[PDB]
Amino acid sequence: QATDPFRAAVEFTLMPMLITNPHLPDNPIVFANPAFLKLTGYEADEVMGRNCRFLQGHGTDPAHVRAIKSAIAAEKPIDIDIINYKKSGEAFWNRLHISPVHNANGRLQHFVSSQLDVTLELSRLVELEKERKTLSIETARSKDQLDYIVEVANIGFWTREFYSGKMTCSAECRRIYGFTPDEPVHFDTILDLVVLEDRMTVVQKAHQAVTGEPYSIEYRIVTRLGETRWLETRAKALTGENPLVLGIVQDVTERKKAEANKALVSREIAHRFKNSMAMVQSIANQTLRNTYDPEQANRLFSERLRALSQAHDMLLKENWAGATIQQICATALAPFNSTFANRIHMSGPHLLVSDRVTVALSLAFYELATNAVKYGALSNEKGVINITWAIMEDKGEKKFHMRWAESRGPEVMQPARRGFGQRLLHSVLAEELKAKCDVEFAASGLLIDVLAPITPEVFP
Amino acid sequence: QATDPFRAAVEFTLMPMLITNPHLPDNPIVFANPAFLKLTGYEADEVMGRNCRFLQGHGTDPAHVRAIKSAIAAEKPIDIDIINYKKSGEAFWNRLHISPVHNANGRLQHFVSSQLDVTLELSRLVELEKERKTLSIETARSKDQLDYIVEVANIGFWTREFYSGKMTCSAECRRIYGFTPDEPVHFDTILDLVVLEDRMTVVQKAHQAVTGEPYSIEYRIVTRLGETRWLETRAKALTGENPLVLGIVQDVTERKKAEANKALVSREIAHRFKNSMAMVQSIANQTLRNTYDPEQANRLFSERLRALSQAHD
Ligand SMILES: Cc1cc2nc3c(=O)[nH]c(=O)nc-3n(C[C@H](O)[C@H](O)[C@H](O)COP(=O)(O)O)c2cc1C
Ligand SMILES: Cc1cc2nc3c(=O)[nH]c(=O)nc-3n(C[C@H](O)[C@H](O)[C@H](O)COP(=O)(O)O)c2cc1C
Ligand SMILES: Nc1ncnc2c1ncn2[C@@H]1O[C@H](COP(=O)(O)OP(=O)(O)CP(=O)(O)O)[C@@H](O)[C@H]1O
Ligand SMILES: [Cl-]
Ligand SMILES: [Cl-]
Ligand SMILES: [Cl-]
Ligand SMILES: [Mg+2]
Repeated sequence: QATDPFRAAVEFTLMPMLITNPHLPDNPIVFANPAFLKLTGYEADEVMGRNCRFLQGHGTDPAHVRAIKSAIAAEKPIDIDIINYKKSGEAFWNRLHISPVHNANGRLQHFVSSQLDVTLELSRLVELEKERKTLSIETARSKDQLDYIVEVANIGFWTREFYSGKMTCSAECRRIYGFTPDEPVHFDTILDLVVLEDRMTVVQKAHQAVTGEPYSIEYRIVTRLGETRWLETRAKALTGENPLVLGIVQDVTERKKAEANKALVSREIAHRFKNSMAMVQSIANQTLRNTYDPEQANRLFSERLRALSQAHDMLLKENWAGATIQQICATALAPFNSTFANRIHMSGPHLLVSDRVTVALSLAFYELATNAVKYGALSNEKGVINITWAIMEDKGEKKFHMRWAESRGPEVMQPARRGFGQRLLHSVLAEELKAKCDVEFAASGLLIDVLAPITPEVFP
Repeated sequence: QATDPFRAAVEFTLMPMLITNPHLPDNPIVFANPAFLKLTGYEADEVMGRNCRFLQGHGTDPAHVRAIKSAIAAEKPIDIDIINYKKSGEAFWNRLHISPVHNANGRLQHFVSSQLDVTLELSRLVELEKERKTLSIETARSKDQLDYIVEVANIGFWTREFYSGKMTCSAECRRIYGFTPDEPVHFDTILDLVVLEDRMTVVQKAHQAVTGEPYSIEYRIVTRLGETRWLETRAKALTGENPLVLGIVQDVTERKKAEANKALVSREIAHRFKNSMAMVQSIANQTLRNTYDPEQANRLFSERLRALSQAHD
């Protein structure tokens, strides 16, 4: 009585469909629903008895055609897109969902398909690919930029799998350590380079990095070639699936090497000043004290400081490179040689002495000569002062020797005191040379002997 | 052995399809292609012998259900959209394409429908509109990771667009020069700090940067505040579409003038401390004329020697 409803499905549905017969020769379209003929534009008889192949053309990819024909003989289904041309020739994209109808025996008997004009994704490919290409070329620009800032500037780059301990070391990182460009790295291999003082800090931090919290370490290493390097390292664990700790490691040696030296400059200055400020600790200790002549004790102070400030300018012909005894023996004893012209004699080699001794020199020179004018040989008319110094030896060393000899003076009696010089000599002149100092009050003249081992804080 | 190619053509198509049986109570469903059990996620035994009504729900415009019930009654086709609900509960538009099946006399025997989801269709225009921006975010992610490394490693970085002359200056680069955190830098702002005796060298190899030939240069700048600084600039040229000149700069005013630093400091830490302590002790020159000044003229001097030893502690 009544028809088959499944034909009314394929007949009325707006989905273009097709049936073909692979027992008829060359698999011809036996059925074409009206939608397939609204899609293609051809007429009912024009698409019957022919093979679908007729929709292809010059732009139709002859590679897709192989893929379909392959599966048809395989008797397996196939989904694929291909170019087709409307009856008016207007090409479109045709998506084919092609399936093989088997019967009860298991032998093929029909092919069925569903066709769709998926020429909307054509503009979707042109949009998506044109953009996501120029955007992955935008990235390729900011790759080479980052890559270059790491060639230069030497930026190390390491990772540690927080769960397993797997490590990755970038080339600059391997360059910063003493590492072969391709040997395996673990926490192991790095810590074996950290100086023993700084190990427990590294361990405590590498076992701390569960917090996902950016830490920052400084630690020194000793490369496999004996070189020593300071390192800053900033890390920050990225929690997630495989928790990686990501770290930056850069070499900060030239900064550290130059920091801990620029402080050494102002370190000695803070030592050459609690010695020079406390140098006048003695110059004012004795001079303007409880004297019978506070008016003349500043006639003397301004004369013993006019000589200490002479012990500062000798270090200007040479950049504090000490001075020569040949120049200092002229520095402090040229004012005397005005009145006592050619009555003080200097004998010795052209030598060299550290600048923290050239100060205690031009004072002991100026002080002892002042003693010669008061009590000693530079007081009378025909007194003379003999200064001899020469490098010689006794107990195997190459030690230093000098003599203050006062000849043709007045007979030297004995001192009833032991004033400022007699300890300016034993205490801040012997402790300026590692010296063994001596004084004899011979009746003939003042005999002063000095003996100093060579330790280039005294003899450069 | 004689299977139907039509019974198999709907069997396999991806268009949801229904065939109902009006000559039965309630006009129930007696066929649903698997393309229907996907669209509604229901099992097989869950849509057979039950009216297509059961897909409707609480948000279904009833004036729609009226014209559908009306066309069914009058044996007409209908092409309408209606809000239906999946087995999950998803609120999705449903495009009903319904047709009558009139037998060989003109007598309503069957009803057929091809269902079309206009929620999976009308969303793919915004399912990859959210993909065009995932790939616009990976791009901005990589220009960021650059910016991120330049910060954490505190690196003085600069980029001169070779054609245009536009420049970008990293933070540390702007701190090395005497530069505002965000002032517009070009080549002038960097040259106006160069000392006269080094401008030619800066210029000579700033035009010699065209040929992708990496170059290093040292030169002095007098900062805006008066500080003099030595800088080593290592630069290059990436030749892509528009060539970017890549360059790094670091303050070396130390590895340079440290011979003079250590020297010309003692040349003034004694130049003005011999000069500076040779007169503060001329104050003991202005306290001595009476007696017992080693009792008060030292209470008027020892308060100046740790007034300078504490001015540096
Ligand atoms: C049911 C069915 C429908 C097909 N529909 C089309 C079609 O619409 N457009 C098309 O180019 N090819 C279609 N084909 C593929 C062609 O029929 C043919 O197989 C293709 O051109 C490759 O095979 P051939 O090299 O022997 O021609 C269809 C195939 C089958 C089995
Ligand atoms: C072939 C066919 C398919 C139908 N498919 C749906 C459907 O998918 N969703 C829906 O809400 N209604 C569908 N209907 C409509 C409902 O079954 C029915 O018309 C609705 O309940 C309104 O009639 P009523 O007031 O008697 O319930 C379909 C009707 C037919 C004849
Ligand atoms: N060149 C010399 N020749 C002989 N005797 C000397 C001498 N220099 C010092 N004396 C003797 O040693 C004593 C103390 O020597 P010293 O020079 O250290 O103190 P002083 O009396 O000169 C006070 P001040 O040293 O502060 O000027 C003198 O009084 C003197 O007897
Ligand atoms: Cl670490
Ligand atoms: Cl049936
Ligand atoms: Cl430049
Ligand atoms: Mg004396």
